[PDB]
Parts: sequence; C-alpha cells; structure tokens
Amino acid sequence: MEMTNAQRLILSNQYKMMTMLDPANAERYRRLQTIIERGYGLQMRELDREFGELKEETCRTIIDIMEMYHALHVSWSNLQDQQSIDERRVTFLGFDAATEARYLGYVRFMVNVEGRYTHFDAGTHGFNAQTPMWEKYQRMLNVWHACPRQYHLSANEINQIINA
Amino acid sequence: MEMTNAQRLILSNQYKMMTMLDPANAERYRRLQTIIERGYGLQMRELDREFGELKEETCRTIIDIMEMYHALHVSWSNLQDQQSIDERRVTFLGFDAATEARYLGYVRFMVNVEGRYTHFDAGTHGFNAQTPMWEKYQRMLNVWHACPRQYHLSANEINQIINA
Amino acid sequence: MEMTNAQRLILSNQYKMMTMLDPANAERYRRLQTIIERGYGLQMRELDREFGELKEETCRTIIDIMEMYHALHVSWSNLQDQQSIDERRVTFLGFDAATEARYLGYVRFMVNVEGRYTHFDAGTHGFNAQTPMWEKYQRMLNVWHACPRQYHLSANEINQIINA
Amino acid sequence: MEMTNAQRLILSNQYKMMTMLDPANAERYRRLQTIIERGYGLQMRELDREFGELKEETCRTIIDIMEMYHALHVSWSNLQDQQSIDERRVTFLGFDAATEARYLGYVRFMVNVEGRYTHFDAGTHGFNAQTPMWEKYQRMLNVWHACPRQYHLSANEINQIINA
Ligand SMILES: [Mg+2]
Ligand SMILES: [Mg+2]
Ligand SMILES: [Mg+2]
Ligand SMILES: [Mg+2]
Ligand SMILES: [Mg+2]
Ligand SMILES: [Mg+2]
Ligand SMILES: [Mg+2]
Ligand SMILES: [Mg+2]
Repeated sequence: MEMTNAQRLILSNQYKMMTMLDPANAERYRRLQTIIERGYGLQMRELDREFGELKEETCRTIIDIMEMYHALHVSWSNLQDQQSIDERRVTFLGFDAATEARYLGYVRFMVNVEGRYTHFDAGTHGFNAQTPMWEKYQRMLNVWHACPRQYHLSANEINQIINA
Repeated sequence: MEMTNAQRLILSNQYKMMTMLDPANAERYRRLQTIIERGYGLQMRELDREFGELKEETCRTIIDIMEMYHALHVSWSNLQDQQSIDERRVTFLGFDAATEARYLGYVRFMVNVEGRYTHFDAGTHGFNAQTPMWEKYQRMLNVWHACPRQYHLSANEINQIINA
Repeated sequence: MEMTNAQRLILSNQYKMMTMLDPANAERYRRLQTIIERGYGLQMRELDREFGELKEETCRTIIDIMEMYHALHVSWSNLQDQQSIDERRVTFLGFDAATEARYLGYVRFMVNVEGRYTHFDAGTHGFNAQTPMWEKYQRMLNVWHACPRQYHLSANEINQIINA
Repeated sequence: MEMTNAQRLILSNQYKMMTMLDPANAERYRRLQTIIERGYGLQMRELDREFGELKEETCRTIIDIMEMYHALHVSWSNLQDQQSIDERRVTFLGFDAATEARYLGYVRFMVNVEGRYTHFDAGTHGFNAQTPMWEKYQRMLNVWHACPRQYHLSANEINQIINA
C-alpha cells in the first residue's frame, strides 16, 4: 500500500493522537506507527487488505434482489388463490456464508444497521442461505424486470420468476 | 467516491478518534467506519453527495450583485430628485429558495457568518426573493459595469440598470 | 484549492474534532467546515493563501549568508591588524522587513526557534536591516565561495567580500 | 516533500490538535506547523528523511532467512549423529548493526513486537552479528530452496547450506 510520504506523516500523527486519546491501546498504535514510519512493506501490504470493496452496482443488485422478494411476497399475499405456491419460495433466503460472505455481510448491514427490510423473515441463521444463491437471483431478476408490472403480480408471473 | 486505500485508512482512524471524543455518536461513526473499511460503494457514493461546489467566479458574481445594489441604493438616497424610483427597485431582494438555493445559501453565509452587507434589508424571508432572479441580475451587472462610473449614479443610469 | 472529495471529508472531520477538543472556537471551526462541505470556491481560494512557499535552495542560501558572516566576523576578530575595518561591516544586518519579509521571517525562525546563530548581534530590530540586502548578499557569497579558504580570511579577502 | 496544499492544511490541523491534546509538547508542534504553513523547503525535506522504506520482498527475504535457520536447527537437533556440526553454525546470528541496520531492525521488530521466532537464541547483542551477513544468507537460501526437502534435512544437506 503506497502511500505518499505526506500521507505517511498524516497517519503517523494519527497514531500519536490515538495513543494520547486511548493509551490502553498504545501498543497497537505504536506498532502501526513503526510500520508506517519505517515503511515496512510486508506489513504495509497486510494493512492494505483490511480494506475491502463492494462495487456500487453490486450493492444495488443485492438491494434489488431483496426488493424483488418484497414484490413477490406482497403479490403472493394478495393472491386469491395461492396456486399451491409455498410461502418459502417467495421468501428471501439470503446468501451462502461460505462462498458469498461479502453479499451476506451487506444484507446484514442493510437490515441491522441501515434498518431496511426489517419485516423480512431472517430465517434461523440471519439470512445465511447455506447454499450459493447469487446466480439464481440474477436469473430471477431478469424475469422480474421483464414483467410489465413488477408489483401486484399474477400467480403465473410469480412462478416464472421463482423458477428462473 | 474515488478514495485511495491510504485515505480510507486516514478516514477510518478519524472515525475511531471521533468515537473516543464523542461516544454519544459512536453509532454514527461506527457505521461510516464500516462503509469506509468494507468499501461499500453505494454508501460511499452517497457520502460524496454531501459535498457541494460553488465555483469561485459564481461566489464572486453573487457578491458583486450585492455590491451593485449597494451602489444603486447609495446613489438613489443621494438623488436630489428621486424621480419616482421606488426604493424597492433599488433593494436587493435575494434569490429563489426553490430553484436558486445554493445562491441564497451563499448570500446568507456572506451576511450572517461573514458579516458583510449587514445593513441590507433582508426583507420578510431572509433574502428569499421567491422568484428566480439570477438571469435578471446578470443583465443588471452588464449595464452597471458598462456605466463610466459605478458609484454616485444618475437617476438615468439607475433606471437603465434596474430595467435591464 | 484543488481538494478531492475524500480530502474534503478528512478536513470536515478534523473541524468536527477540533470543535470537540476546543469548543471555545467552535464558530471558527464551524465556519471552515461549511466552506469545505459546501465547496465555497472563493473562501477555499482564500484558504489556499494561508500557505506560503520558501524553496529549499533559498532556505539554504539564507543560512549560508549567515554562515558567511560567521566566517567574516571570526576572521576579523582574529586579525593582528584590522585594517580600519569596521566591525559593523562584518556584522549580519539581516533583511528588509518591507520587501524581504519571507527572508527576514526565516532568519528569525532559524535563530529564535531552531536556536542557530544565537550569538549573532540581532541589532535594534531583530535582524531587520530596513534596506534591501538580498542582491548584495548574493555578490558577497560569490566572492566568499571563490576564496581558497572560507575561514581564517585575510583582511584583504574580507575587504573583497564586504565590498562585492 | 511534495505535499499538496490540501495535505498541508490537514497536517497543520493535526499539529493544532496535537497541541490541544498534548500541550507539554506545544513547542514541537508549533514548529512543525510553521514549517508546513510557510512551506520552509529545507525543513520539509528533513521531515521526509524521517520516513524509511524496506520493500516487501526484502522483508520476506529476512523472514525466510530466519525460517531457514529454524529448518536447519530442528534438522540438526533431530540428527542421530551430528557429524558435528557445531550448533553455532546452525544458529541465526543476525545482521551487522553498522552496515545492515535496516535489516537488523526488522529482525528485532519481527521478534520483539510481532512475537515471531521467540525461541531463537538472540546471542549476547540482540541479533547483532557484528559482521555483514546479507550476502552469505542469500547464498544459503539458494542452496536451501534447491534441496528437495526444506525440512528434516540430512547432515549432508545441512553442510551444503551452511557452507554456501
Ligand atoms: Mg499475506
Ligand atoms: Mg442507505
Ligand atoms: Mg442515490
Ligand atoms: Mg463578475
Ligand atoms: Mg470573506
Ligand atoms: Mg534545522
Ligand atoms: Mg541535510
Ligand atoms: Mg505479521
């Protein structure tokens, strides 16, 4: 992680300030300060990986998937004849903790921190689907966005979407 | 937002420090810290939108409009015969809150914070003209700057300016 | 000022922290914060003006001029015969406050803060020569650096230098 | 130092904050602040030298040298007949304090701060070899990495490595 000298000075000063404000953790700060001041490249790389990225459009796709399930569930709940469509199929199961952790994390963030989609059933494992779901959701979105309405959907439309 | 990782580290450290200094708002800072650390692109873009821009020359134009009204009002008050020029026409009415908010904001900043043009009549709504004025003011400035003097204006000159 | 939005966020956070640490000056910090957040271009430019530049080589030239006077004064005081050479001529008078302020400021910094050349006679006005001296000093340096020794100068050499 | 003005403002604000937090050292900070604000180039360059660099791959090489000595020492201890093979030769002596200070410092950091290779014999001088070792270690690594096993080495292999 490079990282101009001027930035190193700024960071160095921060670790000094953090030591002043929070001496309980001086060890932690002096260590980082040393890494930054001396330009220990290995440890600097390792710092660099504390920082992730989840692209805007990916964030939006996740939110849209949740919105799709909102549209599906409401639509289902207003069907005269729930044409033997199981509620589970119209319920957002979330993402796989093992392979889709970034995505799962974002859902949890959107719900627990931001406060969105709070009336969703989290399931038994806080939206951990336990199977990969990303590819499925993409295909569902495609069918959903292709419908002439997205909300108040017919049983037919619901089935096309959930079976994508 | 196009942050480098070094900048993300700096910001992250700030939110930690702000939590130390102001624990009442730990929630607010922990959230921003998460957004920055994890690189949640959607949330980062929304961070970017909090920062506006009002170009130097636009700032100066606004100040100049106010200065023009100063020149106009002073000129008028020193007219031997105020040739039926209503004071209202020689009074800075400000900007439209609905479509010219940035401009209105700057006027208020220049007056209330900076302390300039304190003796101006703010009107009943703190310089909310309630109609767009920007285009009018530009035409007035053109006539005003074209006068061979800008101050101690003749009634004739005053009329040309206010009728631009 | 050409700030990126990330930098504006960093600065904004600093002004919030400075308000926490030093509430006596909340108004000053609050005002800067507004300027930065809203991107008020005029005020941002005026912010830029707070920051000067004095190039490395200019800094070094000033220090060297002082060192030259050290060499001159020691040389003079060690002379069996000071050939009617006035001590004043071998004394660093400093710089013109009115036209050479940057230079005068640096001398004062080097002496009062850094602690260098503290045995120099500051004169009655803290190294303010109150005539411009920069061009003279340049010519003196040229003669001085051209001398085969720079120290333990002969009366002859001293005269060539001070008369440059 | 190649600081932008925005960075200078950030740094200047830090030194203000550090003075608030730690007034005992106001002098230290006021001085740096002056250097930064006024752009005193000489002193600004001297700041830069406070920051060092030790490339990632060099950091890794040092760690690998230590790991090599771990592999060597364990292998030797497990030897049923140490065709002895003085233990001294299979012990990491460190780096020369006088010419390999950057390296020596990194070892000390990895051991004392990070907590790695804590069972290593530090010798009488905390890994100061007092002779240059860098070139030797490189040749040893070359032989070591060329062995089909890196660990559980034969006495033969140990000798090839230590004699590289
Ligand atoms: Mg790694
Ligand atoms: Mg949000
Ligand atoms: Mg938006
Ligand atoms: Mg203009
Ligand atoms: Mg101003
Ligand atoms: Mg110095
Ligand atoms: Mg030097
Ligand atoms: Mg490590």
